[PDB]
Amino acid sequence: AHPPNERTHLVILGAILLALGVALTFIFRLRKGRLLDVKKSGIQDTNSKKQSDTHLEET
Repeated sequence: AHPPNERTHLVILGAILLALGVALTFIFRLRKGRLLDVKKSGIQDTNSKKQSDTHLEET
């Protein structure tokens, strides 16, 4: 039976509590960058203009 066994509960809960933190921290660190500026693209993000920049005389 061994009545005095409350110290094992503290050591087992302690490691289990910290271990959870490592899993959350591990994903939290990698999580950064995935959303931090995904890539930012805008090929069709400019004004349209299918005309010559300048003309020689008229055209």
